[PDB]
Amino acid sequence: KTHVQLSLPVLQVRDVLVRGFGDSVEEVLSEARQHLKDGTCGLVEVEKGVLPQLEQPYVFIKRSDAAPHGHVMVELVAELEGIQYGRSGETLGVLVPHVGEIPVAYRKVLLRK
Repeated sequence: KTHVQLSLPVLQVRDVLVRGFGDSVEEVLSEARQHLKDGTCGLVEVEKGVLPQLEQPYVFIKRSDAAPHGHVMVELVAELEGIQYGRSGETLGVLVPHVGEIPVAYRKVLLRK
């Protein structure tokens, strides 16, 4: 399947134990896709002061379309030193490894895989 229905645990930035996926744009996109498939991926909603508390490169989920079965269609865009790799819509948040942090909510997405 080109798309997969996922329910992503929304984490508070100060709870996050592993604050990024790795050290290159290609590694963070790779690791993000692997964690999404393995159900070990969390989502941090972007506000003032969030991104400086997380590690670059960043992996964003961005709205790719205007929502099957409640699930917003999203794709991955990485960012390193103000340059993005990918072009997509509005940010739904930044992806991080999930290692058992208690979420505040769940975000239903349809991920272009």
